[PDB]
Amino acid sequence: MKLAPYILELLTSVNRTNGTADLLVPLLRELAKGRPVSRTTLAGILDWPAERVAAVLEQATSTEYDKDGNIIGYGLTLRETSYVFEIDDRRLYAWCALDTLIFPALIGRTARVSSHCAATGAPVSLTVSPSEIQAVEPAGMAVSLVLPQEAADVRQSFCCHVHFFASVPTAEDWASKHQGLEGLAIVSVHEAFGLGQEFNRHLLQTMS
Ligand SMILES: [Hg+2]
Repeated sequence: MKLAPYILELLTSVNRTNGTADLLVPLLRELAKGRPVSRTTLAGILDWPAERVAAVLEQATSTEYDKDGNIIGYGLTLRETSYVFEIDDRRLYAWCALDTLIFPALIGRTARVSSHCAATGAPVSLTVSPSEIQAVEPAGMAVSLVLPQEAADVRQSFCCHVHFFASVPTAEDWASKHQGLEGLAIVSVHEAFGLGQEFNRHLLQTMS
C-alpha cells in the first residue's frame, strides 16, 4: 500500500547521472517508432554532443544494442520479452509489467499490452493510455513488485520479478513461494498504474 520506497528506489536506479531523464523520454519516443535508435539521432533531438549521449548510456548497463551498435532496448525494447507493447502498427516489448504501465504517458501514446500470467500461463491484456487503463482482461489482473536495488542492474534486480498475474489471489499464492525478495508485494494493476503515475511525476520534474 505504501509506495514511497518503490518510487524512491526506482528513481535512484533509473536516474544515475545528470541528463538521464532528459535522454530517456526522447529515447523512448524514438524506440516506440519500432526501429533501432542511433546515438546521433538522440544527439540531434537533445542538442547534445554525441559524447554526452554515450556517457549517459554507459551508466545504463542494461541497455541493449544490436549488431550495428544502435540502441534497441532501454525499458522499451525491440527484442522479444514476455511483455508485448504495441503502438499502432508497431510491435515492441517491455522489460517488465510496470514498464508497460509507465511508458505510455512518457511517449504520449496509447499502447496495447499483452502478456501471460506468471503463475498460470493465462493470457492477459490491457490498453494503457497516458492517463488511464482500459479493457483489463481479466478484470482482476495483478502485478508483483519488489524493491529495486540501487547499484544493481535494474533488469536483474527489479524487472525479472515484476510480472502480471491473472488475479490478486493467484499472485498472492505465487508470492507465498517467493521468500527473500526485499519488498515483494502484490498489487492490483490499478494500484500499479497509480504507482507508475507517481513515478512519472517525479521523473518528469527532474527534466531540464
Ligand atoms: Hg522494469
